[PDB]
Amino acid sequence: KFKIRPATASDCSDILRLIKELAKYEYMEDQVILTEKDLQEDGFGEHPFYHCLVAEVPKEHWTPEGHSIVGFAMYYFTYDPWIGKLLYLEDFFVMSDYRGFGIGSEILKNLSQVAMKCRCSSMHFLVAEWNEPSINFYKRRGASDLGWRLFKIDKEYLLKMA
Amino acid sequence: KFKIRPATASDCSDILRLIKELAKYEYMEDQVILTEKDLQEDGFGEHPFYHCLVAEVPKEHWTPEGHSIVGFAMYYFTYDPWIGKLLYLEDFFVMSDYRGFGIGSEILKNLSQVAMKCRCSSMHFLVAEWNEPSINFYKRRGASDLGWRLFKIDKEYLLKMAA
Ligand SMILES: CC(C)(COP(=O)(O)OP(=O)(O)OC[C@H]1O[C@@H](n2cnc3c(N)ncnc32)[C@H](O)[C@@H]1OP(=O)(O)O)[C@@H](O)C(=O)NCCC(=O)NCCS
Ligand SMILES: CC(C)(COP(=O)(O)OP(=O)(O)OC[C@H]1O[C@@H](n2cnc3c(N)ncnc32)[C@H](O)[C@@H]1OP(=O)(O)O)[C@@H](O)C(=O)NCCC(=O)NCCS
Repeated sequence: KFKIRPATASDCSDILRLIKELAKYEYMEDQVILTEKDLQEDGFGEHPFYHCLVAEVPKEHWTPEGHSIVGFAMYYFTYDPWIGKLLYLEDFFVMSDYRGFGIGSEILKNLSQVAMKCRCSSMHFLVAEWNEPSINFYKRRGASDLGWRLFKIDKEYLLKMA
Repeated sequence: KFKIRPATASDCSDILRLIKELAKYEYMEDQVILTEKDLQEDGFGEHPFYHCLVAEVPKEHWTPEGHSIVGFAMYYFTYDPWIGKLLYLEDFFVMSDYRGFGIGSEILKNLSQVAMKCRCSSMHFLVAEWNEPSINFYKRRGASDLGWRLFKIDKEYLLKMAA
């Protein structure tokens, strides 16, 4: 019905499409500046900066536009000074017409295996307070709630400090 | 006076000490379940899960207990699906007796050099919202302030799903 597997270079175009689809639930699609080239260069070179799992369905189940990828998860490893290695889930999305069949659960299942393989102590991720569905989805699977502010110094200034 | 250089498996004992001295300010130096072994394996094994810059002072300026490492920065690369790779500064600390001389600024110049090398579009990090001097310390360096809820799925549960 569907296969959850590691992403490949040729999946990048599908990954970009879903990232954007995910940005429509935030009403900021125009905010995505990454291209298929950036994704290939950043995820499939010598040193990947991210890792991806995708959901591929059979031909008689592709989208009308002809896409074979209907879901994905983007993640990377982070480190915590107190407990160590963590698996950080950055994005997680399943297209509308492909929800309810267990794709999301299968993806989380593969993410858990990647985590145990990493010897990671936990998997962390963000969830919008207003997206109850995703909340109840994660809660039923062991997730639990976990005063600082995120600052940013752009290249502009970084280059100056250098 | 001082020198900032990348860490080595040898400095892990000192990195741990600084991690704990920082946690002390919150009386939570017992929350640190990490040991020198972990930092060495996680940091200098086949795959580095973090990177550290240490501040080293000459024997003339060692500490009462005789340590040459008076500060560090722990970082790793992250990714944002909208803009790309970022350099994420996880921890940044300098022993109290040693701040004010320019060690932190030196560490930031190096992190900046790493960010330019990675060709990272930005460096993210957490700042205590209530901390005014800190905020401005960063705002003076080009820093600018940026309803989500942080969740975690611990090991027990990950093991359930993975089997
Ligand atoms: C949360 C999300 C990422 C998980 O992906 P998914 O592929 O659908 O995942 P799964 O197929 O394994 O099932 C997830 C859930 O949908 C719920 N579900 C399945 N069929 C459903 C239906 N017909 N009506 C309402 N909920 C339903 C399930 O109860 C299940 O959560 P639970 O096992 O913790 O009770 C995705 O469902 C989503 O973006 N949801 C937003 C809200 C929405 O589309 N509603 C869910 C209807 S299926
Ligand atoms: C934040 C921190 C890392 C900065 O490092 P540091 O060693 O103090 O770094 P610096 O000495 O370069 O601090 C810069 C300041 O010291 C003084 N300073 C630095 N070099 C100087 C020089 N050559 N001449 C005169 N003053 C100087 C200045 O007032 C200067 O502030 P400015 O650069 O905005 O004008 C350090 O204060 C610390 O570890 N924080 C406190 C511990 C804590 O609770 N925080 C950790 C959470 S991140």
